[PDB]
Amino acid sequence: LEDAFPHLDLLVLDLGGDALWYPYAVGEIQETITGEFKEALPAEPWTLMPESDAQGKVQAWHQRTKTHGGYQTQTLPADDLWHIVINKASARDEVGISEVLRNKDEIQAFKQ
Amino acid sequence: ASSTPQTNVDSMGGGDLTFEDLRDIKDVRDSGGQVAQLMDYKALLNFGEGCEIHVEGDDETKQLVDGEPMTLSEWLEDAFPHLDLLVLDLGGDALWYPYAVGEIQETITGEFKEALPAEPWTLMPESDAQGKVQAWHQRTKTHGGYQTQTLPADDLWHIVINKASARDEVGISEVLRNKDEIQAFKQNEAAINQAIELHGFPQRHVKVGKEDGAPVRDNDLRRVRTIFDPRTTDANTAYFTGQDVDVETLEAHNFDYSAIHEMDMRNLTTALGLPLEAGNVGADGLGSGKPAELRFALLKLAIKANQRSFSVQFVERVMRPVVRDYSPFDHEADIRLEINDPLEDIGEVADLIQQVGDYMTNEQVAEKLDLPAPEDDEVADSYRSPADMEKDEAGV
Amino acid sequence: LEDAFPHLDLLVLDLGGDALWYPYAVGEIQETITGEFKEALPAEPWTLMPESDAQGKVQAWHQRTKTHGGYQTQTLPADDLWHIVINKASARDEVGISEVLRNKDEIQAFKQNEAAINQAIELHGFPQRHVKVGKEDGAPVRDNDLRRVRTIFDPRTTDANTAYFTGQDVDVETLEAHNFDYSAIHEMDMRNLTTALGLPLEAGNVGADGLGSGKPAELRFALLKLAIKANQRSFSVQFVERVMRPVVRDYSPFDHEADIRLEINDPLEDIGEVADLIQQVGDYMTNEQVAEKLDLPAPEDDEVADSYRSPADMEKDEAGV
Amino acid sequence: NEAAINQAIELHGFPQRHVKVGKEDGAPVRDNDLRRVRTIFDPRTTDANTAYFTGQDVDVETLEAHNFDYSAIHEMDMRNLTTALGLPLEAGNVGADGLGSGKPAELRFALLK
Amino acid sequence: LAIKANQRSFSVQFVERVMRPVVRDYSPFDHEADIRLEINDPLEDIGEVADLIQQVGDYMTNEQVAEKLDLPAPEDDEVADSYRSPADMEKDEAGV
Ligand SMILES: [Mg+2]
Repeated sequence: LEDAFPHLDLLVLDLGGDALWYPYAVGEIQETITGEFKEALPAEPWTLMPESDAQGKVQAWHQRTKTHGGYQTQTLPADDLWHIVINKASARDEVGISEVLRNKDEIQAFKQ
Repeated sequence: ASSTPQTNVDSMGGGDLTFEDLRDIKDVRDSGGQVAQLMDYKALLNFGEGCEIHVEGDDETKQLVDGEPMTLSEWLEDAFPHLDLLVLDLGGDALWYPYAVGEIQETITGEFKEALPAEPWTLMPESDAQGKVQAWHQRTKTHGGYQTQTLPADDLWHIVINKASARDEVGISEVLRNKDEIQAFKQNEAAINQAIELHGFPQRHVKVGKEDGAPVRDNDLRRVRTIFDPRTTDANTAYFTGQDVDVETLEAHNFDYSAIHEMDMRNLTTALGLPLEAGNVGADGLGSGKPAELRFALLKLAIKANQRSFSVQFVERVMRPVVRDYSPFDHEADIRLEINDPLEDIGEVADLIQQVGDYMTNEQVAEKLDLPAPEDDEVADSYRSPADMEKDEAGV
Repeated sequence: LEDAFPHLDLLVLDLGGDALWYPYAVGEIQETITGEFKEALPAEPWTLMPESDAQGKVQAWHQRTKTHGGYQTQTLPADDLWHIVINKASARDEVGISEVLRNKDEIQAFKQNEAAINQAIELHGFPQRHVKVGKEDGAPVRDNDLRRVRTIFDPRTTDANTAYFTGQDVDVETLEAHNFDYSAIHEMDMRNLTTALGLPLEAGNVGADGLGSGKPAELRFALLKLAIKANQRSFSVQFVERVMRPVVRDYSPFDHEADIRLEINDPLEDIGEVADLIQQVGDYMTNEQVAEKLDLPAPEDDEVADSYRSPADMEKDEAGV
Repeated sequence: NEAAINQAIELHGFPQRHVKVGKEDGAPVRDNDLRRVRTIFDPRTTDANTAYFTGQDVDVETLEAHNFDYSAIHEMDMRNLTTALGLPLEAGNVGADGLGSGKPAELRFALLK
Repeated sequence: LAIKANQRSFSVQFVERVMRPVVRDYSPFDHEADIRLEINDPLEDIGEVADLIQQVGDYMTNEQVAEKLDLPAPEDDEVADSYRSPADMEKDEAGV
């Protein structure tokens, strides 16, 4: 595991930072061409949103990204992404709460 | 005596709280700001330091679970791996809401999966003449409307920290209880913010014309507004005028918003049972000596009471049913869940162990010091240090 | 008894809390269907009141409880309930005093002064803007005229750095925040309430000069500890007599006339001070006395428990032997 | 003295609003006229950040909170009562200068014992 | 306390959703093993830990001392498992 995740300190700070700012940290598992493990690749959390079933489990991920003055869109299955939620509404919440959007009023009050 | 309560229990058939009231608790909890952070701090003090499972006579329980020897404690630790997270989630819910409520979940194979917390604002209990919960009524949002369902109380479990009485199976929300202090705080906060905008900053007043002189009209003031516009003014602008232009200041008008904040925070913290210090507010004479000892003692006593209430109900309503239904072990065993003291100082424990370690078995020392007890039973059971036994054994 | 009453810590806090709020704590003994002891079941003390004979002993219990928008009433014999009284008029009083009904005046005085402070902060804690329009002895200004001025100076649309341009006959005046010492009124109210309820002032998040240190502090905390002991002893005695001994008599093979004691722990005990004591005078204490003071299980071995020198010192001498 | 302090705090511990209507030596204002002014300045319906627009002949005066040392009166009352009942002053939640320390403290606690 | 709660929430989910799938899919090892990710305490004082080790080190195995002190554990198992200091074991082995 230490050989598989050599730079886990940096990854923990990146993902943990994302999960405090955003509702989730989210990313992929990447492979070498030979099919050995390359890395856990963090995705950009502002680009991705989850689609959930009736019991609140994430089934698909919807991505919007800027290119050439427009936006590309794609949908990805939940089967090959992974995600982490620090701030939850309830123990059943897989989508989570942004501390920024939660405290948006205090943030704008401060700035004003 | 008798096998049924012969005293009555003061509620059936109504004239206790609605789904709308349950969603008011949700709104306070998700609205953020200072109220939400204080009640989160309360949840962390009560439940955030984590857990430990004790079984009395645990070694006697040694049994092959699945071709491997386990004790009941070892089985329970495998059954509930993330009990620290569950304790904080359920404990937080039971402080905010009247209850924490949830299911038992099974793998398809029929082995135990988890105790699954439900969303407490979605569920309300239906109770009999003696106040026992017979059914649970759930309301949940989907597709711009509400689904409803009734579940029997036979396959849910629930935990109440805040009781009206020792017979109350429904409980009290601290948020709905202290709703007046919460709104009083929020209203005074809004009042201070609005007052700072109007009164915290000086404002320029330009008066044009001579007193008892020629009248100045609106179009005239438009040209003066252009000359004295704060938008285009810089720090070292100089003004040249005739005698009949007066530049006046609406001053910053003094009010002690700090004192109003301290009062609001004191009212709110005392109402929620936290010390004033949790609100980022200090007080004279209270920070030191026996005054400090008393207030931090009062806090630790409140934490112990909440912890014990939770421990007992969790063991009785979650763990014992799981041991009965999914385990080879005896469900009548002495299971205890202890929740750690958040304000424990290991330096004070270490001082105690130096002073009176000569009276403690090595396992009693290891328990206080939060370590695995010695592997060797005679070493665990003896009074002198394991290192002192080693140097004497090595000498011999 | 420990098996009969597993969660006695919770029961003690529930009943003891009730007996401080209410005149009494009251409840039933309950049986499993098989006839073994189930629990002591606290009743709701606001639902029950005692009926007493000429010598003040409770003969019957009268219960009133809400259901279906009305009240059920029933009478129960005193033979199968039990009750505990902390606050008494006299040592013959079996009915007791509510501290809340006793101190009702201080409670309502506190609440009224609190409400008054809150209302006074709303009116007087913040400056208010007073725009005065017209010349003194000038033309009169009417309500419709003031509506247009109100639009110019509206606090709702004003920002922090708004500038005002006027003729000479508009005056922007201020109702200042009018100073009153709400902090001192709060301290007085909290002092009155805490002293009435017997708590030290520090319990109310209020401090006081000269009281926080030295022999002044020692006295007030000693007074608090004495009050706690008295309440604890009263509860301990009555719980053993009215709950535990009947349970031992009716559901147990043991003798009910034994010396049962319930001790309730001291909330303000410092283990560091106990440890200091054990260093200084441990040479005069049996190992069981040390274990009791230090809140440990006593030694398993009787001669080790009964001896005066440390169990570790006995082990190193047995090891030397 | 306790009842006197309580009554005095209600009357004098809080500021009160005095709206004066009309010009001095001006037109007289009658009770029915003041009822409409009362409706405008009602402390019940007022909020903290209300603003007032008037002509020159409305004066919003304040009865200030009038200073008295109720703390000192309480200390005096408590000193009298505690000394009469033979308790130290500290039993009454009241402190005193110089008495909290040294041989002064030793004497009073010795007298109690 | 707030830091501990966030750390445990992250740790648990990272092991379950990232590490265990990787152990399953790309590794010869058993994915059902007891993996833990601990995230270090930012406000820990090593002086306080060193004070504690002086006072109650006589009750700690050498590996427990090494864990608290953020060192590699002793290479020799009986040295790691024993209670008295590795230096005290050495001076007794040397005396012998
Ligand atoms: Mg003219």
